[PDB]
Amino acid sequence: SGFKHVSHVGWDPQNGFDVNNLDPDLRSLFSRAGISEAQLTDAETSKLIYDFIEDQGGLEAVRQEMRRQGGSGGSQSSEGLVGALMHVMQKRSRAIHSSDEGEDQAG
Repeated sequence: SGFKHVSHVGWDPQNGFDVNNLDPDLRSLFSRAGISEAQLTDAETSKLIYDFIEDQGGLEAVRQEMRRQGGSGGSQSSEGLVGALMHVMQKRSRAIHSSDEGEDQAG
């Protein structure tokens, strides 16, 4: 009782997620959720993101469910876990993968 469970993701905390070597199953999820590689490579967003894969049953559950979520209802896999992750992404409060070229909130 009270045992910990580690998900075999193998993501980097400094570099972020290996979007360059991510699986078409899990990588597709982030895309469906409107998550750009910039967020997958961000140490901050990377942490909250991969953590979601743990709630979905781990990396194995993602690729696994992605296959199971491609038959029931419609046919396209996305209407489900993608909805949850979409919320997790909102856990940043103001995380926007944008570039400040000359903006200023204060005026």
